[PDB]
Amino acid sequence: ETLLLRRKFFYSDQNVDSRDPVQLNLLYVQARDDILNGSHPVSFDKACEFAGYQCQIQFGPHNEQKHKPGFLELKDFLPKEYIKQKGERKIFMAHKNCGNMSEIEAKVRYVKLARSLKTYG
Repeated sequence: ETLLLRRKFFYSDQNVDSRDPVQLNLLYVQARDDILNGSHPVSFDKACEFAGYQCQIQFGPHNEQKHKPGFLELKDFLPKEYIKQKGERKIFMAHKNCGNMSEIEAKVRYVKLARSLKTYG
């Protein structure tokens, strides 16, 4: 009848790059641009994260009264598809999750994240 079998359970991001922040920054930037470009229809929630993190990685979680979800440039941060929706209150939410994560630790996940949306199949 049939003699086949499918199975694939493994996920080990790049470590030879993770270490190097340069290659991580190059990816982080591209990842962001990719979003701004509007080529990868990432989940609103996801894209939200990136933004929230961007601000974080941008300045840092070492703020609250100054760092506002408005001051941000969702227009120069999120793609039109989002601009229209104007998901601000959403951004903040992400930050809440981030909390006070390292600027690098955030950048790392960022690349991975952007590397999570684009799946192969």
